[PDB]
Amino acid sequence: GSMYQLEKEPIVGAETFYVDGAANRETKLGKAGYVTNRGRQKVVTLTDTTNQKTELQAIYLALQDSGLEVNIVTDSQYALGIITQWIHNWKKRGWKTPVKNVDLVNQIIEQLIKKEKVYLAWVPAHKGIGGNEQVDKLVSAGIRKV
Ligand SMILES: CC(=O)Nc1ccc(S(=O)(=O)N2CCN(C(=O)c3cc(O)c(O)c(O)c3)CC2)cc1
Ligand SMILES: [Mn+2]
Ligand SMILES: [Mn+2]
Ligand SMILES: [Zn+2]
Repeated sequence: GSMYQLEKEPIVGAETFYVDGAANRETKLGKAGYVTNRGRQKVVTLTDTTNQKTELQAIYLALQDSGLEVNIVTDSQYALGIITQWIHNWKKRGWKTPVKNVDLVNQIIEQLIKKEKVYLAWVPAHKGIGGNEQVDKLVSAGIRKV
């Protein structure tokens, strides 16, 4: 019962977007973006933003620049949770919409329901040479020390 059933496993064959965002509390400066396993990449700079906002902004960018079937890998538990919860709880009784970032999550759900299939997965932030590590370096540049 939702406006969409998110996939339970990654969509085989589909481009994978490793999304990430980072923000500085003291300046409200931040960056959001993605790298994909087909060579794509994009990073945007943001103002008046938060860390949880930039993570949502990266997911929005991934949905805007992807095809009808997309795999999205985030290290943001909040981003995954608030999107999955919004999907799972609709047109039902005891649903109070989130307070903060309500406009951003709304625009994300807008893009989401326009897709064939979407797989959204959480991974812990980690070190290495994988997708989450590359996009982290791109969005942390000038925002936070690595
Ligand atoms: C309330 C509760 O109990 N837990 C809870 C609540 C919110 C979150 S969080 O919103 O996901 N938050 C976790 C700490 N951060 C990173 O560690 C991080 C690491 C990165 O490498 C990175 O690229 C990145 O964008 C962020 C920022 C994001 C996590 C757990
Ligand atoms: Mn992240
Ligand atoms: Mn990171
Ligand atoms: Zn400003």
